Amino acid sequence: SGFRKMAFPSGKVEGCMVQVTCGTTTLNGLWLDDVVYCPRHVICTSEDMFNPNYEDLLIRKSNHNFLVQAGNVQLRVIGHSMQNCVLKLKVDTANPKTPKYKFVRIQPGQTFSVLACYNGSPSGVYQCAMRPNFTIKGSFLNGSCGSVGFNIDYDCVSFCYMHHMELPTGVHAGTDLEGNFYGPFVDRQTAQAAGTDTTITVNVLAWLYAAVINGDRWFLNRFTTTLNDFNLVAMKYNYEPLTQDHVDILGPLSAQTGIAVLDMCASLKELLQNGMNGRTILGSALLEDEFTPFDVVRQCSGVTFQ
Amino acid sequence: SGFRKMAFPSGKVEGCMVQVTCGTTTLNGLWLDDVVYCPRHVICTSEDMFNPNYEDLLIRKSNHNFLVQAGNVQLRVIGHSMQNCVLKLKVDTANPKTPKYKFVRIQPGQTFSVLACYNGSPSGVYQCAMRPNFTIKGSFLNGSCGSVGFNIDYDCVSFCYMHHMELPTGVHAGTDLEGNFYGPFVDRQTAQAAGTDTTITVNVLAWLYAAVINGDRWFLNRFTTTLNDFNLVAMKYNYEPLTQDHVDILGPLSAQTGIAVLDMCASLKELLQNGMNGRTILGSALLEDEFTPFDVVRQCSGVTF
Repeated sequence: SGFRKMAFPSGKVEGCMVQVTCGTTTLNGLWLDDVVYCPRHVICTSEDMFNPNYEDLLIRKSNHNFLVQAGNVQLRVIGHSMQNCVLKLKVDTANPKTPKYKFVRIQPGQTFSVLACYNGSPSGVYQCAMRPNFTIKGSFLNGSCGSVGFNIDYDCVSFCYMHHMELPTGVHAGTDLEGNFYGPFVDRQTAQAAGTDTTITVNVLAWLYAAVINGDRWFLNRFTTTLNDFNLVAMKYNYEPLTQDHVDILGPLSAQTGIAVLDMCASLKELLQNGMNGRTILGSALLEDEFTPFDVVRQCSGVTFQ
Repeated sequence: SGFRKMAFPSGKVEGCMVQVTCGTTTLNGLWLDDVVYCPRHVICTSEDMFNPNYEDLLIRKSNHNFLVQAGNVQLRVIGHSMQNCVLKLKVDTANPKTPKYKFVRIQPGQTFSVLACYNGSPSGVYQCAMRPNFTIKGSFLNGSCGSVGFNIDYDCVSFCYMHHMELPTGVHAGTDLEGNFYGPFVDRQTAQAAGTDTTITVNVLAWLYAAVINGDRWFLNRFTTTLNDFNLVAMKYNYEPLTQDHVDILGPLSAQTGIAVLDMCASLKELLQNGMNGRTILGSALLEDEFTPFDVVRQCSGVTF
């Protein structure tokens, strides 16, 4: 039994983390084949960041202005290029530890694992979720730029995030591996803020499904509700509106458990209206929204008696 | 900024996970050099898990039935012994991916990362804590036996746990890498009752220091209490007694935040008697006791490996 917020084994990503130094700035880079991917603001100074002209500043830089370090081995940059907000550095030797990979762009509400790195070396791994405001509630410090987010399916590592900056509220923003930011954010020292964040309602119900599988069931009631009568009650507590695809994606869990989707929503309303009465669901006094229904199936397993 | 329940990088441990198949029973092994560590009940069938005479069942076991596989390669076992509750198979090929390692036994209250494996393939990594009742609140399915726990210091992987069994309440019991079970448990799928689980007090205090660093300081009071009067309220709330050795460990955290160790104990006494009044500390309305003082310094400093 048991249920934990679980990350993927970070082995295949550690074999691709290098150290990129341009001038006085040092962040992390992703070494795949003979290319090193890193945030493009590595070429800027603290004064350039207030209004960077990335095309001009990259024109001035040369190949020998980029020190790529794979631990103690110097990596020779034989060409530099740019793609949106990601700098691509061609090197002489291909990474022998390159895994089967693919670049993907996730949707808000999904989950992935972050390998926090500093100076090219890993510090830890945790499980994140792309929030509806296209931010992540990560754990990053100075020098953590270049850290990547990923999901591992079978043997393929689906890279989906590259850290870039932290917002005034302490949350984090980044890009996909093709250089496109998640949200309305830019890599410029300008006034920026995360939008209003809504709770991922489809994830909260999958979390409540995992609790019934794991024995916790005090929140279950005998009453019911309708979708419209639920979609409006949740807006007072700032939850995402439950779409039909959200009710449908909670299907495999509904069959594994035997509690229809509309029945689980009713128990959620009582917990938002009258609180949890000080009790705990899976050891959490709050309602968790960073488990996708796929993560619940991947961990709780469970069978469906067709 | 930010603060997450963060697990160690599992790279140096994945390259050590192999598969061990004896009979129809298959679990995971730990390949270090030319020795494969795994729970000894790989010799047991699912029916012989009630009360097995392991030494007798091992006397009738053979090396050619001991299958060890790393990926596609099959490892040839040249010998086998038994240390307490752990099988030690001797294979021919030394593990080339062997990291600098060490075997340690941890105390109640310490943390470590668990690498859940199935059929020798790692599947997930998460941070866990050795509970005071010597159990762990882990996530294990059928086939997770042999999954190991570990910490990392410098380049040395400090192995400290090996999964063996699941208990009735859902908690899990295991041994160190020398075979000795943690707590009053045995490798027998019988009625084993985990004792009363108390709360790790020093880990909650360290978790409060991380809250002050990350902009959560409403619970900080001006009152002060003694170490004796602090344990008074703790015993009535099922918390471990805070010894002087705990105060000295919280020293570096006390210096960084300019808050006295006992001043934080006064902030904790109010949170125990009066709750938190619908407030959340670091995004949690419950006191988190699975963050050691080192774990707070490790995350808030960006310590790498």
